[PDB]
Parts: sequence; structure tokens; C-alpha cells
Amino acid sequence: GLMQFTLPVRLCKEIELFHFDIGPFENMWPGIFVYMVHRSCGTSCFELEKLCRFIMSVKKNYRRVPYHNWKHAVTVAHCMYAILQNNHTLFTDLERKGLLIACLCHDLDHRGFSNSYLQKFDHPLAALYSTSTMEQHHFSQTVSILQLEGHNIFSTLSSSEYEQVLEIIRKAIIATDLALYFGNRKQLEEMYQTGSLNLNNQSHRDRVIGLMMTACDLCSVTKLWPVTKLTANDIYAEFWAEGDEMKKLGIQPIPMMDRDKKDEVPQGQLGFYNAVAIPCYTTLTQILPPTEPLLKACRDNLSQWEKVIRGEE
Ligand SMILES: O=C(O)c1nc(C2CC2)cnc1Nc1cncnc1
Ligand SMILES: [Mg+2]
Ligand SMILES: [Zn+2]
Repeated sequence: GLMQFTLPVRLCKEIELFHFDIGPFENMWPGIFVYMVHRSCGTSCFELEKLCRFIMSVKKNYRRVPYHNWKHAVTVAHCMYAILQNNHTLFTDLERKGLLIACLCHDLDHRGFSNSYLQKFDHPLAALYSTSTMEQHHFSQTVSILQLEGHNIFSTLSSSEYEQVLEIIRKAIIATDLALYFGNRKQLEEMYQTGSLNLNNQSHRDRVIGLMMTACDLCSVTKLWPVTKLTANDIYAEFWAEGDEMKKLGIQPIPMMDRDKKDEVPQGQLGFYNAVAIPCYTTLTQILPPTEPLLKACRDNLSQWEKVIRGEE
């Protein structure tokens, strides 16, 4: 129990900041995650032997896709870490445990295709789960891994604590379905403004955890410009493949997915920042003020995309 993960000095310092990039050395990402669990949660939260076996099984069940891959999983978990570390007293013991695990598992077994494509293809997952198709799959895969011999990192919780943490994880993973974020954020906006927001109301905390999940999930737009811009290529490599697969079902895809309309990307990023990212981080910052560096970094990246359109890069 006296075995800490320690990082080199640069990483030990930058890991605390919202804009930390986990680096290109895949072999360091498990250690980076255990480091975050230890500081967020404690060295006691999980049996190290069980946690390492859980992490490696989660890693194996992420595929080799350009964006929805193991690096995304760890990156999203790091944003959650930075949120929890800057909001120390707002969250329960169980919540800290549940949310880092939910972020690590939230895109398990992703194939690089949207819920929409699965439904037009008539994928069996679309018959099994008619809404939030991939997200109910990601939660399914999380439960499957937790039930492997040796992989139950929660085994030392009481029965009722075990049911509560799995319910935190299920709601957190379902909330990463962006179709649900629009109405979740509108409701949090009304509640914060009329002043009815109450973090002791469970249904309210649920909504706030959902928004934290959207914020961590989108956190590649809150990095320094060179990171955000190089990540945007990874996300468009998936979108353009999905577009090709739409054309193979005889369906003109949306322009966001059409590789023949690469010129329209800068304007599509503006729409995404203005309709999704900026409002997400604004409402998050209103509810949890120390998350403001995410909103500041998002606004800087919006201004960089505006510079791309004005031909200045
Ligand atoms: O551009 C987008 O439409 C986009 N959409 C989603 C969500 C649908 C999966 C995530 N991120 C996105 N943009 C993005 C930019 N730069 C870096 N990482 C993501
Ligand atoms: Mg997802
Ligand atoms: Zn994701």
C-alpha cells in the first residue's frame, strides 16, 4: 500500500492543469491514470493488482481508430481529474471513484461511427438499443469487464455503495451522448438563473455530472492551439470515413462528413464552438467556478478558427 506512482517533474506539475496533453508515449498512460486515481481518491480506493488488470482490459477493448481510441479515454479521464481536484469538497468519495472509471470506459469498443450511421446501416446494436445506441454499448462493455475474474475494483464496497457507483457510471456514460447534452444544459441554465439549482437534489447532481461528462468528453477543444488543431484532424478522419460509408449506402452525408467539402471545416468548427463547446463550458463555469480555465481555453481556440477563416492561417 506504500507504492505511489511518481511522474517526472514536468508531468507532475502540468498534470494539475486543465490543458495537460498526456503525450505520445502510450506505455505511460496507465501510470498517468493510476497517479490521478491515487491523488483524486486515495491509495486505498482500489486494490492496485485489480486496478492494473481493469486498466489493461479496458485498453484492450478500445480499437485502433483515429480519434475514439485509448488516448481519448485517458485524455477525458484527465479532464475529470482536473475538475475534481479544483472542486475538492463538492463531490462524495463514491463520485470521485465512479467518475474517473466512467471517463476511462465511456467510449469502450467504439468503431468510429455515430449512432446515426449505426441506425442507417441497420446495425444489430441499433435493434438492441434504440437510443444512445453506442453509449448503452459502452456501459454494457464496462459491466462485462468489471465481472471478469480478478477485475472487480469495487469488490470492497458494500452492496448498496456498489449499486450506487454503477448507477453513477451508467448515467455518466449515457450523458456523453451529445443528442442529450442540449436539453441537459438548457435545464441547468434555467435552474441556475431562476436560482432553483440545489446540489443536494440527486436529480440536480445527476444533471451537473452529465454536463461535467460533456465538458470532459469535448476537452480536446480546451487544449493549446497546436494540440486542438492536430486532434481536429483525428476527429475529421473518422467523420470523413463515416461519410464514405454513407455514400456506400447511397446517402449523401452531411457536409461535416463529406471529404469533398474539406474547405467548409473552418466554418463547421465555428458552429460547433458557438452551438456546443462555448455554451457547455459557460454553464459549467457558472455552476463550478474553478473550471473557468476550460472556458478561457475554448474561447482562445474559437479565436484561432476565426483567424483560419480570415486567411491569417
Ligand atoms: O468538430 C466536432 O464536430 C466535434 N464533435 C464532437 C463529438 C461528436 C463526437 C467532438 N469534438 C469535436 N470537435 C473537436 C475539435 N478539435 C478537437 N477535438 C474535437
Ligand atoms: Mg462517445
Ligand atoms: Zn468520447
